[PDB]
Amino acid sequence: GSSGSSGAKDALLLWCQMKTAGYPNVNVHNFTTSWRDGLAFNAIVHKHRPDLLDFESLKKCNAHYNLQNAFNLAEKELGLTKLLDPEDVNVDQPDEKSIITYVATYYHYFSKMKALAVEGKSGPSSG
Repeated sequence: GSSGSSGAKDALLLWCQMKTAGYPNVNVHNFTTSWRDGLAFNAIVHKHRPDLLDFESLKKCNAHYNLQNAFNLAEKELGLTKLLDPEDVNVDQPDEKSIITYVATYYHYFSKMKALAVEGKSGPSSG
């Protein structure tokens, strides 16, 4: 029982889906059993910076690591605040609300850069 396309966390869900699409293994269908493994996160970055990590080297078995690595790499390179952990998220049915918030940063952040925008931020600076 479902028609058309309804939902609030769609704009984002679609974003990750489009990017992740590049890879077959990587698939963003939901916001719970999609980031539990880790690849998902290791798929968004690699896309922007294939240097940071080597998806090819990564494996679709280990999560605890694939998670911490992604959270770290970004928490260091990009400079995002680790809101979640590679152990907290890794679960049968994690809190989609606790994840959507994190992944939301990847979109906003990257978006800030040279890209389409309307009535947004003037991107401040300091240094």
